[PDB]
Amino acid sequence: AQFTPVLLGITKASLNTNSFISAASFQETTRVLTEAAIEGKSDWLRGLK
DNA sequence: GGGCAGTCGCCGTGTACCTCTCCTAGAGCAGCATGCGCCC
Repeated sequence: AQFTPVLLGITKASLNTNSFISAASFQETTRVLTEAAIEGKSDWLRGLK
């Protein structure tokens, strides 16, 4: 595959985490929960918060 | 066809604690206690 490096930002990088529980409790609860429900995500409870 | 550029709508905006008040809805329908008129 090909790729290109990117520079994200403090709030864009924190909304792309692997756990939907930690992202839902930060900002934009409804959009995050809707996307997680559509994708059928699961959370394995790693890290604080 | 291929757009640039412009516009519109949604998201976000530090932490703990103390005191005073007002409100849980509002209109229809029937029961009741009161005031006043009536017949003896």
